[PDB]
Amino acid sequence: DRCLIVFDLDTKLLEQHYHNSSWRNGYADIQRVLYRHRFNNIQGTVYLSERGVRQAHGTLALQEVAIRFQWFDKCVSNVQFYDLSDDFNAQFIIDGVTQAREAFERRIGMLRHQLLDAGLTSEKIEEIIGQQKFSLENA
Repeated sequence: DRCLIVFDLDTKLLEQHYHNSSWRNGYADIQRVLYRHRFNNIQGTVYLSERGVRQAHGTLALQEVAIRFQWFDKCVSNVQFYDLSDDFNAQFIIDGVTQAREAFERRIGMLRHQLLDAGLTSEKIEEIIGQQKFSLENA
């Protein structure tokens, strides 16, 4: 109900999950949004919440998109927040946090000259950044 709709014959599992929720409407609400996304049955199903996309899961969905893609990990490192878009496949969602990373690689640069204006050297500007490995909350 939070991330996706399972539905299972186990009575205990229903009483527990489907005591204040819906597998049927939940599965309606699968379609209602895939319809909205102009989803072409490409693969998988998409499930939004009461809110839409969430900060948490949205970001959780990213760590999935890293299990699949290793190279994606730095982007997860470099992208903690990505405000998704309706009528856009996961495909596109992957290009945006790259776009985001690159952007965030632009913000690293500015603090790197703030270390050129500090006194550090060319190699040291590149040092302090990779040492902390710090990234913005809503990067």
